Amino acid sequence: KLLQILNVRVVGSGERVVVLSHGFGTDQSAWSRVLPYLTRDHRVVLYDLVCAGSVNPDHFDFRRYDNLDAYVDDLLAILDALRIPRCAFVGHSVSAMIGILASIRRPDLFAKLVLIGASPRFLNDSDYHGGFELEEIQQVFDAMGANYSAWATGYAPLAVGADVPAAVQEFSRTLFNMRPDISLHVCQTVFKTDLRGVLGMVRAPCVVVQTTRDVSVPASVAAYLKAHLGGRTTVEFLQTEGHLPHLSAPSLLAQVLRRALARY
Repeated sequence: KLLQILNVRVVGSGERVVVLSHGFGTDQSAWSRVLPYLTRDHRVVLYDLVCAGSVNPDHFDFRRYDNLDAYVDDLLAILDALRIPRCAFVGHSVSAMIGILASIRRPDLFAKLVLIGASPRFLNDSDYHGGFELEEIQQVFDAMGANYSAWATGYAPLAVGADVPAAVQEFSRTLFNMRPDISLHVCQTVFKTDLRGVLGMVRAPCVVVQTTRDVSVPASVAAYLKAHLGGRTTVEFLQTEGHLPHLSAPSLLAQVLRRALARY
């Protein structure tokens, strides 16, 4: 059931497998523009997180998906159902956290991680800059609960960051496709997640994709990830602004993805 439930699609050709895992407010269609740069050389696995608007809301279990380990379970179950013992994994935002956790759970399964819009912790801590004070994100959660449409309209251009109207429109499309209570819930789950303690346990090589400015990811986070991840970690600097380079700068991003996924 799982493969149909999370809209799993496998495209491309080859024995080298790459998983593309999207972030909050999008579904797998967010990968559509970078996808042609990968499918000649790779077998590409796409799926929707259970919280995506493109997934039947009937399947969203608030109790089960109260932590990211439940999302990791879905990812591993998909790869097991597809009989894929080794892959590269590209994760955006919450999916970068899912990827880190998954690579610790199953080290031999993930040959390489590519992390986009990525952070081990979005809340500030003493001297650790995550990007948000507790009070800041609580204000966001208040706004999301009070009027989701109004909040979403305001957030979309901030997330896209660069002045790219088409990307703002497209991100807004899938952001509005989410049921507001599910949206709030997944955001809360992300903001109570703290992977700093386990970064040292990762052994997979890792590419961290950094843009010039990300409303949710301070510039210092990439070097922090490089410093504390336990595998070989390279920061790739993308010369463009925003949290969603696969939507707003797919050309810049695809060439980095090509390099990162050429061999693993």
